[PDB]
Amino acid sequence: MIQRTPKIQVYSRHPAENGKSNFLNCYVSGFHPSDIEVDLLKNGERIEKVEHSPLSFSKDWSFYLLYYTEFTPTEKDEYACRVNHVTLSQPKIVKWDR
Repeated sequence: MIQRTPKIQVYSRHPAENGKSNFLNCYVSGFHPSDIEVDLLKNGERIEKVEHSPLSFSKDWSFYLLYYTEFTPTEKDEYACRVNHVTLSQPKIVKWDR
């Protein structure tokens, strides 16, 4: 039996340009077990309406998740990924570093 804490990377698909449409990713990698919750936050509020399913796979004992949503960066909007997992004593919030 193992427990492995996820690595969490938050990044835009392309170089961010204020007012230009883009995608914000959340790659959550190398975790075990597979049960997990991953949300995108905008100004501290949970993004609810995501069109695309996440891409999920295991290799083979680690799990991987790519969660992405369309967005248009602005100067004033702050984004963060929030992850909860058994390996975390409280939810982990990782800010998008633009």
